[PDB]
Amino acid sequence: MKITAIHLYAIRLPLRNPFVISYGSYSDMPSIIVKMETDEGIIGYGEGVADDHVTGESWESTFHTLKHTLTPALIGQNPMNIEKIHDMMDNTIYGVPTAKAAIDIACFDIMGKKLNQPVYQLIGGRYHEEFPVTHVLSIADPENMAEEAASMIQKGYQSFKMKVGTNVKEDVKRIEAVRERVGNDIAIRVDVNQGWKNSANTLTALRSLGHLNIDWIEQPVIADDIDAMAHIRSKTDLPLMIDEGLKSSREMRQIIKLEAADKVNIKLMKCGGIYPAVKLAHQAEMAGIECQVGSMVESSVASSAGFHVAFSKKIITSVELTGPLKFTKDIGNLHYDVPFIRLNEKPGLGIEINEDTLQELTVFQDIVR
Amino acid sequence: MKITAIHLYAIRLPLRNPFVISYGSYSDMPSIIVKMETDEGIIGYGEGVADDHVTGESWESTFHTLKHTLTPALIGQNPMNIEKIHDMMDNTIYGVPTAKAAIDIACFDIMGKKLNQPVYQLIGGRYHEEFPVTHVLSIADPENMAEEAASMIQKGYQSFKMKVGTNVKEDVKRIEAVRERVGNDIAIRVDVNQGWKNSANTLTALRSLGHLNIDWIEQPVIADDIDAMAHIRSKTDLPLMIDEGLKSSREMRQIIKLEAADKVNIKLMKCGGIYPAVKLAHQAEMAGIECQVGSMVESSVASSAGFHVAFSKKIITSVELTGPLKFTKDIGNLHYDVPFIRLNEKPGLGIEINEDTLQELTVFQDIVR
Amino acid sequence: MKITAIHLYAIRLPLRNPFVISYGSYSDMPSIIVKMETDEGIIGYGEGVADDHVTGESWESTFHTLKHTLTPALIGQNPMNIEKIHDMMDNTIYGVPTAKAAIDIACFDIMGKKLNQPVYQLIGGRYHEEFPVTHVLSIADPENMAEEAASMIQKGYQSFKMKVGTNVKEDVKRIEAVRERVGNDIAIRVDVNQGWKNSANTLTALRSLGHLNIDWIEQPVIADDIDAMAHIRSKTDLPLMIDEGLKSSREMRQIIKLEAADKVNIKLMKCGGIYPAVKLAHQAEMAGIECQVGSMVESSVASSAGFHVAFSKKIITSVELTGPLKFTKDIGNLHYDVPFIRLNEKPGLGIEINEDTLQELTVFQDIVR
Amino acid sequence: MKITAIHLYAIRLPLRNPFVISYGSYSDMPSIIVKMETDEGIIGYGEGVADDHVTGESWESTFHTLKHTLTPALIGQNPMNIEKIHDMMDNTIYGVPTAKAAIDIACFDIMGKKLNQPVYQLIGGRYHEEFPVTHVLSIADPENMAEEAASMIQKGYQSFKMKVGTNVKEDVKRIEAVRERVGNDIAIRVDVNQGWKNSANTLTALRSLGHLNIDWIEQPVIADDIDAMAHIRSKTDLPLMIDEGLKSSREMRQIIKLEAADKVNIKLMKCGGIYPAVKLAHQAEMAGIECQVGSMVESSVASSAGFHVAFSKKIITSVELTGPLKFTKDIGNLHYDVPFIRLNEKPGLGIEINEDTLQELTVFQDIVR
Ligand SMILES: [Mg+2]
Ligand SMILES: [Mg+2]
Ligand SMILES: [Mg+2]
Ligand SMILES: [Mg+2]
Repeated sequence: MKITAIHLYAIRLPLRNPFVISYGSYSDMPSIIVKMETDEGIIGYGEGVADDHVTGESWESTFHTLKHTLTPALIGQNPMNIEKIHDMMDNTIYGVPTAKAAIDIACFDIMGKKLNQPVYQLIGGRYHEEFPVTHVLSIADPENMAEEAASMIQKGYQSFKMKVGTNVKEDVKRIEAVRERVGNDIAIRVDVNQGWKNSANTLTALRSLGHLNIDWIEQPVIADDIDAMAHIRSKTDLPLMIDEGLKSSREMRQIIKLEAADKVNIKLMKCGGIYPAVKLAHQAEMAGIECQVGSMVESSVASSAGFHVAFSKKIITSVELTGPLKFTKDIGNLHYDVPFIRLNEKPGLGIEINEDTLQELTVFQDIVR
Repeated sequence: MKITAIHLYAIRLPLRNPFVISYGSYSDMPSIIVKMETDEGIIGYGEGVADDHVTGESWESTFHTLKHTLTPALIGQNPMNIEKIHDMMDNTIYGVPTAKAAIDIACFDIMGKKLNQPVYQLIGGRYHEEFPVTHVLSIADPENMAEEAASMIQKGYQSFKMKVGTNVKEDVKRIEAVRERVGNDIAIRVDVNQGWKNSANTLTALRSLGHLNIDWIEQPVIADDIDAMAHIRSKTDLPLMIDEGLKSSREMRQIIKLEAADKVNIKLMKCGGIYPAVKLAHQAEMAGIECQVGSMVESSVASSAGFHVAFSKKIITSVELTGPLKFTKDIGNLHYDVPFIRLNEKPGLGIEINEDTLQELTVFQDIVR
Repeated sequence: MKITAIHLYAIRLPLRNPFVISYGSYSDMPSIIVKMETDEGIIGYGEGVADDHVTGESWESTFHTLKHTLTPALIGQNPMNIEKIHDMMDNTIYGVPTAKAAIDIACFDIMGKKLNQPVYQLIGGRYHEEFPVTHVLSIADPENMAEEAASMIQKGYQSFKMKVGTNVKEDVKRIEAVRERVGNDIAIRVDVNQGWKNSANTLTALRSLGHLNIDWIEQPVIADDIDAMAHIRSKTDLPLMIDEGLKSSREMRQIIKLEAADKVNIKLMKCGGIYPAVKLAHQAEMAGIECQVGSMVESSVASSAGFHVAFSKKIITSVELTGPLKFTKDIGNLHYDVPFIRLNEKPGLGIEINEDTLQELTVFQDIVR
Repeated sequence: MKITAIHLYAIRLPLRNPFVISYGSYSDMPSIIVKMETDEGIIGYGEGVADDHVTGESWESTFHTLKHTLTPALIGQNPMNIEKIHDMMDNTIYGVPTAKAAIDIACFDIMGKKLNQPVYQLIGGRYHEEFPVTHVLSIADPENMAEEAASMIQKGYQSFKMKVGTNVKEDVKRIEAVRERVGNDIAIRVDVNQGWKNSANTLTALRSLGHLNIDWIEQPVIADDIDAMAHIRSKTDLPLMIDEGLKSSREMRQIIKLEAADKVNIKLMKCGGIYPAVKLAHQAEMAGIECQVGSMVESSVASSAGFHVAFSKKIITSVELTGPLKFTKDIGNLHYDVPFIRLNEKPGLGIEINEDTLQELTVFQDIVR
């Protein structure tokens, strides 16, 4: 098989409400979509949604490194040889995981369609039947968050994720707020997106959260400080999860060596797609580190890609890909049986792309052959 | 898909000459072959060749743990879900990698045949085109080994592996013997199969081998002593490879933590097959540890299984599966283009089993449904 | 002071001869030039030359992250507050050191012009009077390199840098070749640009280079493996320098902690400019790690920026910015008194930009206000 | 530019009230002032206030090492080359940070005046707009301290620093005293100036201070024991700050290596001035250690010098230079907008020296040319 052409679509996925986190507010979500054509007529879709604050890739920058750097080197290349495809990309350019993920995903889509089989079947088979979905509450006021949780509660939701990290004294204020508001049977996990910066602030915050029964604290310090994470872990009994601090096997190695975390948040956009994500899961498994497959706010394309990885691995015990249900328009149709996700048995990503929706969301595009 | 029956064949592969190593001599090679039947009529072949001295599994013991423990729990199970298949096996019994490998291989064979694709395509695609084959010289006298190398030299062979480990003063005697005999362009690697026992003996031996230009020393100390391996590595500039010291991710973790080796020898029979072997490769990759896929003396069935793993991974840079060309009868037809191995494009293991040869080599058998 | 506009020029600097290294060959050098305008009429020039293989930034990608991400956030911002400028950039996007360097340099140019003083005066004053220039010999055949050195020898050159890393047995072949060719008074340093990959290969190579009197070995293993670097350093007496393995303070911290190197190669394009480079020098100083300011093949703009950092710091003992003398056309006029570099006393970068040359080299451009 | 002469003034700054700490009581504050003259008519002021108990420098000793050792070697030297100036001083004499600070400050004053720009503009630009000022309560009785805080409370003050360290059982007595007295919104930090000596006493004291909500504990053990500091940090969740334990990069390196502190108190008098202080800030930044610029009780001269460093660095988050507002007479006019400090835009230290006040406070003097 040979790649004959690659279409690049710089689109914008509309959000029902502004997504608010520690380092920024989002009114919508820019994304790069790729359509990969092969000499065998089989086509695959991939997606790259860049987060400037995490991987240093932007919407426009990703579009262009795909256009001028990665795609030209991929024409004529075989999408069935995933290891080879990644070797070529890594050799032509270092890093740029989001751009590489977009290509990786399309290759697996093509692979699955070609073998008339869902992606998870190409990376280990199906292991999970379903995963519960947890509702992420954007940074809001103590009662505005306690309330948004009250609503989702009466819709089946069993667990929530509170985004905090503006001010320790305030973030705490919001926690017991929703904890009290939802009883003591609703699971609660908190993500501070580096908001507490260092171990001193973090440890101070944690002493005020021991009675609230939090499942785990996610990335409390700045991404680059894995050392701080290990120091925190040495003085607290609250499970710790690393997110921005983990991108590729490079930091995975450090996390294992320093025993910096109880769990890691793997995101296709941080490591370069399905294949690299599988490698991370295998690495985390060796050290008994539990994994989660999270994501940037992504369309059905990347989201399903993430679920396929999740559904195929026993070490992946939680999932956080809810972009498709935050947008008012999606170019794909990944179906959620809220409060659960179950994958169908369809080939490739098991998704259908609405050409009309894609085209109306496209701000600019190009084709490379 | 569902497993409907599993046939177990306890066979014996005849050897052209006695295979001699540090802890034993072999006149032939006992092996367990498995034929897996599915409700879809698709059949797969797997193989388990036990080495009592390495994994504590024997020919008969493997046959029986397969018959009474593993196979009954696998009937009705789906061979397409490799992760699930291994989860079931691990849950019913700990360890027993050789027995599990036999089942793992048959599942991949079925998977490949089902998707009309070679195994390597299911675990990363094709990465390598070919690998050079190195000739293993069994433990013999200084001139008997120097000679056997002289022969293979004039047949294309570019690299050899000397099996040593009876007596340091003697093993050394054999090395310069063949080194001198073959010039200084022929690659030479030495495997002592734990023969030197500890770091003191090993370090003494190594000082007498610095001028001979050896590619690497393989497993010089007793398997369980990873610490000794790291100590040796701290005081020598000769690359070190761990073989018997590595079986599953359990020791891989220790090897990475202690920086005990430059390279590892992965064998499907030590870790439980293709899937576990792929996980080891990914783990070794995180630490920059080069991998080799070696083997016990195996028929075409396990041997091809090993090659499929090797051919799909950039981190695997050398290969050592030469059983098919040491036997006078093989139940399979894996083709070697000595001094190279190249895999064909056929589905599954890309091999054909000669029922007649299988049956004449079978000493006893059973079927489980 | 306020930034009123920023012009972006995607140019291409023509090379007299192809620049060859371990991971690629260059016929010319793509670069992004920035012209920063202020409400006070003072203008500054900056430059960003991306190396896809090191920081994962490309020519086009850098142009765009500058255009759509960094520059819009900088309009109205004060270029005199360098710490503030960097805070703004880091807050809007993570990494992207080459793009940030382009802006950093223009700000210092403006700062120097504004205070009618050379850049080095704004970062510690002048410390060095001059630095010797060493000639870099691109990867060639053993005698083609021995020869190119013979030539430069009779032009004043006192030290050379051999680019190697294709094959250990070959790279070595080239070393004694030029060493023998130039006597034993000519300094020789070797850069393998990750070519030997790991410590095993590296240590093997090093034993064959002990008699050649090499000043230091530069980045012998893959960038991400700082651990391998420390392991190598524990078993060799040859000074080691880290290049690609060092980008920002993030790896500097690791290098210090693990004692992975004797010296580091700081490049404005890897850390984000003059200010971050000064911080690295201060950090390296705390651990007694000697520094060198090297570079990507850059025009007079970034090259002088690098020299200003070098000339102001006692801890920086060698310099490697020779792009201006490899090009057949330069947009600036940095003057080299081969075999030495001395900086003038002119304000800012102390350079003059030839508008005509800039414009003829520009492939595409834009302006942001 | 060239230094033509250096005037040394041994003065005494009168204190409104006796300053009491763990290891001594002060009725006034001896200080050494330097006036540096250049061939360009530009003059700069510097200051050195020695603390015998911290750096082993005394009022008279500093005056003389300046007179007979440092100044003679500086005549004819260029004050614009700060890196060079420090190299010369370090080469002529080791340590003596207070004496060197006095010279360092005058050089920056001259530099700023020469470039008609404030000092902070020469070391990174302006980053901060203002810093809150915290009121330091000298060692007194439990109610005498609770009271002094009650007063300052009704003057805008938002945070206080309690000097303790005479007796654990007593020091604690004073803490809840003022904590109770000022409510739970007033920030409180405690400095024991080595008073608890070791980790045993310290850890015992800390268990009795967990409920009082202290921002951080400063230097609880003897200066030289960085190990004790790390041990304490391993068993407490209270942020720890090192003061006397930190002087130059020498101990900064140790603090980073052993993870001995959450924050450090940088003082120009302990490291040799503005330039060395900036280097410490950059070093602390690499490890994510927060910095504070504190001081000995200093006049407007050194105090402004300290603020210029503070205002230019994001890593410096708190400030403690309140000498100008403890004296009844100051030779300078640094203006405080209690409870805040904001620096003006004037060149150099942005201060004016009252010759008459200087002269009446001078006990003895000399001039060196
Ligand atoms: Mg997160
Ligand atoms: Mg072996
Ligand atoms: Mg280099
Ligand atoms: Mg203090």
